[PDB]
Amino acid sequence: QCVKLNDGHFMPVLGFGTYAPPEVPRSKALEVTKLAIEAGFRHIDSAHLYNNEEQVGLAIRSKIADGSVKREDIFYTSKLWSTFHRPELVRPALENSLKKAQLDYVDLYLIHSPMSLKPGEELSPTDENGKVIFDIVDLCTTWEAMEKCKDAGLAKSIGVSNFNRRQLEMILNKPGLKYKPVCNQVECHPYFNRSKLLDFCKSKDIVLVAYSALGSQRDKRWVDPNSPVLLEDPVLCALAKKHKRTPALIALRYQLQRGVVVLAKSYNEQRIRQNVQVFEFQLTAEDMKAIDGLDRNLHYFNSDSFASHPNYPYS
Ligand SMILES: NC(=O)c1ccc[n+]([C@@H]2O[C@H](COP(=O)([O-])OP(=O)(O)OC[C@H]3O[C@@H](n4cnc5c(N)ncnc54)[C@H](OP(=O)(O)O)[C@@H]3O)[C@@H](O)[C@H]2O)c1
Ligand SMILES: O=C(O)c1cccc(Nc2ccc(C(F)(F)F)cc2)c1
Repeated sequence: QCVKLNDGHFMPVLGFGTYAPPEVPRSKALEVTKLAIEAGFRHIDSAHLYNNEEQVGLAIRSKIADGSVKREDIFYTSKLWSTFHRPELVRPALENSLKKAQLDYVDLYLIHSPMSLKPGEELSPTDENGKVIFDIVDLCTTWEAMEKCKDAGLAKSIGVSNFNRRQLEMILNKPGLKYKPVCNQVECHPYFNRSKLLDFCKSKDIVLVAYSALGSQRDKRWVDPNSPVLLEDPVLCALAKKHKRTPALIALRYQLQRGVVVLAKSYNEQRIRQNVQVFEFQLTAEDMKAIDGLDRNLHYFNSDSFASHPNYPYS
């Protein structure tokens, strides 16, 4: 149940999303990651921004220890945050992630966002007016530092996240390119199916990875309350009675049947165990056709703050 990445490695088409708001106890990330694995999840998705790589990496040591899994069975992903885009900060940032999670290597290291921010440790640099500070960085140099990380062995694979077609091409069409990005993790759901972006990636043998596939966690910090609730859509709810599953299962299945590796975030035991049931049924071609027409180019992560960035993925 994996896809072959363009570098020879295999990615499990079902990933577990480990992000949770700060007000949530960090101990939960540890617990739920154990649950997730016990449920069947082998693909695990993290980042330095999440502030949970210590607990996630811990939960993996636990499952390898008790004999539930070996390291070669677990697909672990981390992300270089926007404040470490400068070439000299890439590897040290990676090693930092590797340390917290106490791992030798990460199966996948991505560029979290193309929107570079002020170099430093603070993850949200703000001027004296409380405005987020940007930084100008040639993302092609950042990718070079990522390629050195794959050769250095610290990362089995490298890809991008929140990259639009343009920025993506800047990589592919970059001189002396050693490794194409294996994938591009972006927001993707029936209200925002990235039909066109997905098409482009496939021609380049790159894998679109979908986040917010279940409508997002709807944080009050980026998500507008007046936006539609994905898992309450008439078409999805109706198809759910048809196949006698759940709207979340329909959303996830939708992604699988069209060549998209999809992430599912859940800190609830029974909703984690339910999410793996995505492999137990299949929507019809007409169902796929019906869902394909749910797109309203609606991305839940809506910060007009970043819109002012020259690398703002959307335009
Ligand atoms: N690259 C990026 O910029 C980026 C941005 C956002 C997210 N991501 C990644 O994508 C992962 C998931 O995306 P997401 O953060 O928006 O979470 P999500 O996949 O969109 O799902 C969000 C909500 O869905 C609920 N849910 C999950 N399974 C369900 C089920 N079977 N039935 C009903 N409800 C269910 C969860 O509630 P409960 O938890 O209470 O079950 C969760 O709060 C994240 O963990 C993160 O790793 C990446
Ligand atoms: O990964 C998480 O779970 C996560 C959680 C909180 C915030 C972000 N930040 C973010 C930054 C830029 C973009 C984008 F896409 F606009 F560039 C989208 C999200 C990601």
